[PDB]
Amino acid sequence: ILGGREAEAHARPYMASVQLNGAHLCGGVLVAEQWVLSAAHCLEDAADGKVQVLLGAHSLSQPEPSKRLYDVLRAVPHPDSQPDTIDHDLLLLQLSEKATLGPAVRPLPWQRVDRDVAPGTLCDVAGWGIVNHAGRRPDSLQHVLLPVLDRATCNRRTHHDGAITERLMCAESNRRDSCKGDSGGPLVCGGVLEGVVTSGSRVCGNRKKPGIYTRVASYAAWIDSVLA
Ligand SMILES: NCc1cccc(NC(=O)c2cccc3[nH]c(C(N)=O)cc23)c1
Repeated sequence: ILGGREAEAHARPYMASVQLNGAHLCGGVLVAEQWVLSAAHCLEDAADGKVQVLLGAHSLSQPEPSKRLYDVLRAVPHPDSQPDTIDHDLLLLQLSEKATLGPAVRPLPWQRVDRDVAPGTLCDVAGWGIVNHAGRRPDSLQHVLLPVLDRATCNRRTHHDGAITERLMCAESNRRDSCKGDSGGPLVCGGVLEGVVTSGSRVCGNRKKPGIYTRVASYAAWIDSVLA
């Protein structure tokens, strides 16, 4: 997160750190007792490495009673996702067993009504991604409140030039933004999961390149099929 602050420890119990060989790689969101939603581009070129999900965490390195690293039984990228596109950038990870729930580990209700979030709605995005242009990684969870950018402004030639489909949403990227290591994390609006961070457009903190988030309501049938 660029231009954010340190999050209140365990105040976002749905927050997951998706790891590869013991290192934070991507953000994630606990959507059911045994399922973590993330971005498909995260699993890209990971084929061989060990993927785990860390739940109940604030600090990536320090011991916390609620912290628990889970192994992954199944990694389910969206069938229509592809390395060279920003579309269908979703991944579902099935934990080895149901997560032990509590005040610091809880799934987040997610949006099932396929209608746009109002322009300007303030949404929360959290992550352990880079915090400056040099690439400094925070040990603890960061967050920023970002206003939703209307799709038409986002689709301007000066911005993402028609790449924002009805299945994608934007949020302002002026100084405050999600960045590398924040992909797969949640965009939460009015206490409900609305979007998943995509690294589709890679630049961070440039207002002419808004943040792109995959709309979970647009993939409601896919999420339900995988969990079934
Ligand atoms: N709000 C904009 C936003 C949100 C989330 C992530 C990103 N930017 C990246 O993730 C990124 C950046 C640079 C090199 C990179 N290399 C790779 C890689 N090999 O996976 C990713 C990146 C941008």
